[PDB]
Amino acid sequence: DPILLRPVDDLELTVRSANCLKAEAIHYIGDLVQRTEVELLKTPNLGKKSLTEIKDVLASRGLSLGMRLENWPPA
DNA sequence: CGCCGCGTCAGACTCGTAGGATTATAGCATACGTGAGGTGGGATGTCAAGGCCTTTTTTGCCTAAAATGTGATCTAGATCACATTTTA
Repeated sequence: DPILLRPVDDLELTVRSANCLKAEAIHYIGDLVQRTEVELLKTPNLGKKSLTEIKDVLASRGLSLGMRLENWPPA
């Protein structure tokens, strides 16, 4: 999709969550959605609420978590 | 009074078309200011690490306390080929 290929700062993320993302080598939103929730919760600084509001904003702009890709990355 | 001469003053309306100018003019010296150039220097703006507080993420922990396991003893369901037997 045209929205697979965006950096996450178009979502206007937060500093703690941003540190969580850059800390975990998660580059593309296609790389985001291929990651699973429990693969996030165990990670540093990602407990209750990061998952809450990131779930909110992805509920806003029409996508969800944990989805599955194929032919990734086209780069 | 009544010419005559001279002078003043208007001459329809909307569109289109082209580019366009020219002569010759003394010369050098003095001395002064202003434009374009340097130039250190306050001062502002940036970028990378640290101390105040609350919130957040782990994470102790606290005791109610319901749940998860132990296994031998049963139980009330469940079958199948033969013998009719009923109903549309």
